[PDB]
Amino acid sequence: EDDENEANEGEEDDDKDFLWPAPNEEQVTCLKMYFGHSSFKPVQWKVIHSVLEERRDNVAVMATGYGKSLCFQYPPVYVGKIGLVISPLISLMEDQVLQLKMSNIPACFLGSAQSENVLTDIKLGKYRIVYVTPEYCSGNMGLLQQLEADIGITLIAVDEAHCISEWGHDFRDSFRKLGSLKTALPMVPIVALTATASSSIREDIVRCLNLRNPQITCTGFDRPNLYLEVRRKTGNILQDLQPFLVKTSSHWEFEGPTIIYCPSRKMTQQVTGELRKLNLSCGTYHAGMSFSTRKDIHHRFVRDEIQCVIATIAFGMGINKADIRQVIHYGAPKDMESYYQEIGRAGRDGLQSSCHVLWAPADINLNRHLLTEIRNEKFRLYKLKMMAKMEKYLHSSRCRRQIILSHFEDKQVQKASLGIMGTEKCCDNCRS
Ligand SMILES: C[C@H]1CC2(CCN(C(=O)c3ncccc3O)CC2)c2c1n(CC(=O)Nc1ccc(C(F)(F)F)cc1Cl)c1nc(N3CCOCC3)nn1c2=O
Ligand SMILES: [Zn+2]
Repeated sequence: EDDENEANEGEEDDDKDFLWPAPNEEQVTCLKMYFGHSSFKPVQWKVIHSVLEERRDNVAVMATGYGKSLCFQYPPVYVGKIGLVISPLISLMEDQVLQLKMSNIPACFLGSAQSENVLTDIKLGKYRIVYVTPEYCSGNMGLLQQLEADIGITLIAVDEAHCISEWGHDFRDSFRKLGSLKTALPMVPIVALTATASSSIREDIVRCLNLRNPQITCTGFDRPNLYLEVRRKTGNILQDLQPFLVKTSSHWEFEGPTIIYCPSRKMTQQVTGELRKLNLSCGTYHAGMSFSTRKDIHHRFVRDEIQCVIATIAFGMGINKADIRQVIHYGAPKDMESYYQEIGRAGRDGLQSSCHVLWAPADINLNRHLLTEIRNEKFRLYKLKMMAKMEKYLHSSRCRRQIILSHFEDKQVQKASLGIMGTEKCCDNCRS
């Protein structure tokens, strides 16, 4: 019988079309053969590609185990070398080793009692994936150095990585000496995994594991407190933003802390100018500004001395602010990936927030003419596909939450979202 009906008339859209660079044919064959999947989710590819091609440290926040294991199991299987998984979760490690064996991936649990059986075979390069406790790993840095020299370690995964922080709710003394991994193995990337989206605990993990410029990702969350809306521009900045404003004592303000993302530096200045006329507490943020001025706006926003930052998408990576009540995209966003990163900064305190896109078909990020100028065929086609996916989202009458979760998240996240989805607080299209 037919197992899916994903194909639609008027589209040749695979999940691979929205990955940069594209997975090659052997990478797809490997994924199918050893993991029984046809495609990578964007976050899975971000982690896998950063490990394989850049040897980059990662902190991967993953709310659940749905789609998690692929990020650290796939790279060593693809290159045919060795990946180490450090975890205190014995039963889960046993379950994953058996699943790998049943997929014809040579994997084992290494510990003191298991060493007589597996250690010689690990040293000779017969295992793709080795699971160890932090206690065992801490007394065997010599072994890891030999495996790096003789085989080459694709990555070290540290699961329950929040256990390294004495400031968290689940501290393990066993994790303390994992700080030595980067000293013993400076060229081996670490993928630190945790379920906690706490910026405080992320900083502790990066410090304690000595991670260098780690790629930070955060997935598996439904974010029921984010309301999504897409609305047409009206041809006038004050006309467009007036609906978001309330008059208080001869000055106007937003409901709460607000970020307005604009495509151009020019537009950030234009929008700031119109809000300044209303004596609204706001500041401009773009790369054309000085280091001190940018640093000042950051601190002032964090201290609630300004209510609104009008910014390019240069603003956001350095802000851990939990009470962002409103994100406005003033102009179509660059693509769905950037849009996802930007709306994800809203309502991290878990209270009701709104994310509005104000767009016109004439917006710079819907202009195909700028993309036709791209002479690299592969990059041109990717940029056109990303613009088309963004345009399809903006134009849609379907649930905005369903579109975003379908693209970025494991299907399990959609099952958790069925409560918020279709209600008055989900999105503009669910309210109608
Ligand atoms: C988007 C990612 C990336 C980011 C962290 C990385 N980042 C940086 O700037 C950054 N980079 C480097 C260093 C430090 C940094 O801050 C951008 C923001 C982040 C994400 N998420 C996930 C998410 O929101 N998914 C999500 C789910 C549903 C919906 C929808 F459709 F229903 F509306 C939309 C989206 Cl986008 C996330 N989720 C929670 N929460 C989960 C629930 O508890 C509260 C925190 N926080 N959070 C995040 O911070
Ligand atoms: Zn909806």
